[PDB]
Amino acid sequence: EIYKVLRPGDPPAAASVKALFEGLFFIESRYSLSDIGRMKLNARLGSDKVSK
DNA sequence: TTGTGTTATTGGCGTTATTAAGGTAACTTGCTTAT
Repeated sequence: EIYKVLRPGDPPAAASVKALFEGLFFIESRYSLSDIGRMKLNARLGSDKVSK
């Protein structure tokens, strides 16, 4: 369903969207917070139990 | 004023440098481009 939103009128596949999503937020060379987003989120939530 | 000397051009010629056309047979198979 997400893959429809991102690419409308694009017939989905089996082993394609599995790359799309996990590359949308979960690729170290595609998305980052660079020591600041991490700290400003941790302190905002307290959860040191996530690696800063 | 009429003779003998240029000339300026102007279609023909060739010459060739430049442009266009075509052909290889080891196997090769679906981005998305990012306030």
